[PDB]
Amino acid sequence: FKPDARFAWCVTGSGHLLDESIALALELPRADLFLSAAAEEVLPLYGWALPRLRKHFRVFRDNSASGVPVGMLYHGMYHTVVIAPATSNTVAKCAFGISDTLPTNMYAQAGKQCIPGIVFACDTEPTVVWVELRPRAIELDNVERLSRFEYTTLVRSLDELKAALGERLSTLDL
Amino acid sequence: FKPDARFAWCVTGSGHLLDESIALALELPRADLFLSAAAEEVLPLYGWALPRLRKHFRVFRDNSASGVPVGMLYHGMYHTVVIAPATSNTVAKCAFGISDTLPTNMYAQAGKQCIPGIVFACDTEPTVVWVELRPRAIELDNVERLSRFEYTTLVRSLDELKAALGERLSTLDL
Amino acid sequence: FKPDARFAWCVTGSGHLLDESIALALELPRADLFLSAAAEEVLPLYGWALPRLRKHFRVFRDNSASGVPVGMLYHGMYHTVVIAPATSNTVAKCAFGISDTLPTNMYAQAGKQCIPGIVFACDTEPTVVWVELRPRAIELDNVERLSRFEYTTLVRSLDELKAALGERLSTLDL
Amino acid sequence: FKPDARFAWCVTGSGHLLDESIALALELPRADLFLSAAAEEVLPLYGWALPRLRKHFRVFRDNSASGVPVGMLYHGMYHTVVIAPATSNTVAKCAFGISDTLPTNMYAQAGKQCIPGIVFACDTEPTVVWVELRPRAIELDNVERLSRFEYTTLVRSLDELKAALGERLSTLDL
Amino acid sequence: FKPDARFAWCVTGSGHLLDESIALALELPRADLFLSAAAEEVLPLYGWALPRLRKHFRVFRDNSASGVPVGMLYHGMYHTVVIAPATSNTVAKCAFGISDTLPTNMYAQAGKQCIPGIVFACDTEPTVVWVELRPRAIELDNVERLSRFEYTTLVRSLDELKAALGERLSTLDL
Amino acid sequence: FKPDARFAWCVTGSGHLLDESIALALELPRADLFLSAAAEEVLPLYGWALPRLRKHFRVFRDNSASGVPVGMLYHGMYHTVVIAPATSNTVAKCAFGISDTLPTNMYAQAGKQCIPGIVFACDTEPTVVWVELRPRAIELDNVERLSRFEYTTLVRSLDELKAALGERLSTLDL
Repeated sequence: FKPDARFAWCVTGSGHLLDESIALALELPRADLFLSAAAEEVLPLYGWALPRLRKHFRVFRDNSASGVPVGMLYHGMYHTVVIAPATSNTVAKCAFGISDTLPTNMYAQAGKQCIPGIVFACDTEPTVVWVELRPRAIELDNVERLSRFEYTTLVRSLDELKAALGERLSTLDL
Repeated sequence: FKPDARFAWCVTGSGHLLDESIALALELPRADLFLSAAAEEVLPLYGWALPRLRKHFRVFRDNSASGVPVGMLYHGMYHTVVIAPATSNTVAKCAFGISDTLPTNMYAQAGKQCIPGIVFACDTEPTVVWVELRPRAIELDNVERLSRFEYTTLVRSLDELKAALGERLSTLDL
Repeated sequence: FKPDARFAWCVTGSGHLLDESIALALELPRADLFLSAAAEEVLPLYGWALPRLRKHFRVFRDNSASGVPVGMLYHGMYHTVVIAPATSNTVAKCAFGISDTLPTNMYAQAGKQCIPGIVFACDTEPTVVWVELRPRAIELDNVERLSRFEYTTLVRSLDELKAALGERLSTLDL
Repeated sequence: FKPDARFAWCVTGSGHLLDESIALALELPRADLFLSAAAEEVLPLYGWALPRLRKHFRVFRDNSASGVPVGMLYHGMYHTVVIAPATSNTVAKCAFGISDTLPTNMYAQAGKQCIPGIVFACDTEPTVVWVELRPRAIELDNVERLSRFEYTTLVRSLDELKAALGERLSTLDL
Repeated sequence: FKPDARFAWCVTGSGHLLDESIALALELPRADLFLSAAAEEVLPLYGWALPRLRKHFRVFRDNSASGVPVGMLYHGMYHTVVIAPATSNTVAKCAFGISDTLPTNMYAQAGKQCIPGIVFACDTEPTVVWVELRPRAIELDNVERLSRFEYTTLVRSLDELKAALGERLSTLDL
Repeated sequence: FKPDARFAWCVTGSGHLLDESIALALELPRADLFLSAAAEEVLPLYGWALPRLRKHFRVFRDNSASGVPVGMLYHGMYHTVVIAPATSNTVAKCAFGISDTLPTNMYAQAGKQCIPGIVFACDTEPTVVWVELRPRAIELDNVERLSRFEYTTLVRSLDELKAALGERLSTLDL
């Protein structure tokens, strides 16, 4: 990749640990943000409206069915695709090779170019919202499927994400 | 759930037995309607334009990628999610844990909260339209997959739907 | 089918061998074009803007969630559904019975009516763009799945597409 | 069969979807009605007393232990035997080769002459009457047994019946 | 069931332990009698002509092919169906889901409503009449089949019948 | 248990998510703290010296080889034992039935009385400290062993702990 290659950090429509995910992206030396349409609606509700995101990142929005921003992968601008947080919906689509959103398109094209992907499946354990949410067998099956993809690291916690980003930086010597 | 909890009755883009499905929803003491985008285009063609639906129900439309109406599940307003009629497309998405429409989002969030779902797979037998439509192996495989989900009742006829709604009311003492 | 029945030639959001695919469609005596939303954005970038397409074909665009153009299958206007080129995304959706685009809707309704489908999976071998793209295991698994569908011919090259169209014409006596 | 061969439409003692079954028989170009003794008692209770039936059909009644009307099969007057609705009792008797009623006699003699039979097992899913009726394992086992008979099509819904009649007409070119 | 729900006590054409069976029915707080046609001929020969039965019970006779008395099950009048004595013929018909008599019709409709059935198979052991009667393999196979039915208790002696009735009363709190 | 029964919240010598664990314990209506000797040395280094702990909780310290505080379990004062955070060392000792610290003694005596235990194994995923820590096979084997104990819930994240505490409160009606 280019010397100034970046992280392609994709965000999906989950408020769960959304704030902490963006905080992690901020610690990265160079990352651009890639939003699904649902992320664009959800993020403002959790403190990350587009004007705020744009103060800290270049932001690419899902305003093309084709996923026009993905052409930048072909020129070596991104050495890594991250999805954090990754909704069950996005984990599902990734696991089955569906790419009709910007984050799922970024993930599939990265894999076809053997560019590493780190996926933070944020909905894989019982959680409180009080109301208890529990992942169904399909959520667990999809996480297992996607974790078997080549060039893919699936992580299930913030700590584990932080460690995978750290491993990545270490490999790239950044 | 709350004492005045309702049925969340989702409608997808099928005209098949659509009229009879809405007739069943009308017999229910309290139900709100949740439409996919395709349902919104199809329903008028079969006698159920939005103005007519709104005379009988509160109607929620799929005008958010995030599926904003689904937050109402968290407060115990819906004791049951119904999808009737359910297109093969929606049965597929449900079966694989994809939730990028309002009905498939309602179904997945219900399941994560252990709220029962009743799914009327209306395209599972040979039918006439004359032209004969026959479900393919994938339609049959997807129906079998979804019927194995926890908290899910898959029904293949109007009679069977009516019976599942009846079982539900009996459990809730309504 | 009707005596003047046509090919329903669907196009998806791939520039790969797009030009040669349209060239093949032009050689056909009678074919209409059916576009996904992503095809509509991609085609202009490769020399096939809508005004140009409309000089040679009737063109149906994906401007309904329901897929309104598909009703024409019921009246015997199309004796064959073709998808060429077919993105990995469309092959995936076809393979799992998802139909939320015009081409995937055309393919599923055709199959339910036992109308033959020919699918040109254009992303199944290593290719150069220089950058090398390689299909992942999921792309290969999805191609294998879809090739097992009834009434379906999956082809992996232009030559093979041309031969399948030729076999079809021979059967229809055109 | 003769050029003016008909459907032999048998009716058994079920009120379930009885009205809709007779409505389907009315749409047929040429059909005669064959009643069990229990059908003769049940039909009036659901709007189809003999005087009404006789306005629309030739009606044969079960007033012989031998089943005298069945001799008409031998002369090619009936190209198809239909049982709709078919009680669990009749499905049972058919499945085990018992023929001591007019409809079960018509079905067995048809099969021995390789004349196709279409059987509408109307009691195979949970239904409401409110009271819920659920088919027992024996009802389900008997439906599975009878569906394996040569020259037999077992259908489990009105839609499916309509489609089987349609397939039949198409074969006969009617 | 209703507070004043009764036993539906069915009688078949067996003189074997017939007297003792009626004696048991008399001990029950509330039971109605349901006769097969053969019971109606046999009972007088063993001391229980209709006038005598009618002094002690409401008596329903098999004077409809449809089995008109069975509609009373739908309104919760009977909390239990009993067949005592049950001929091998009735055990056979029950075991195979045939219902062309009033007792076999009562038993099948009860089961479809999940109303418990108690069946006294009175011909399952060697007995004297002197002449020795021995049940054949088919009688034993049919008893084994019927005993596996849901909601069914098969008993092979008076003592065992008395105990099953006692268990039933205990459950109902009568 | 007594009406005013409490949580027995045990703390071990881990600074990892220690702060957040104590924050969770603070949200509980009634909980006492039980410290290992290593917790007593570690806690001050992460902001929770004994004087601070004692402002918010009754605190029991590991100042007996016998584990004298554990006698309070016998009188129904604690309805639940929690270990959070639980070091790999404590998970190991628990998994093998060793109880030579106050938290491992509390956990074993609880289990012998069928009092539920919730164990937060805080060292089960790759984490950063930068230095990466990765659990060895023995840590993973021990977590699997302990999760199979009767009356035990093993959780691997804060979210999951919060949910298990919530499930517990719901059961106890607190």
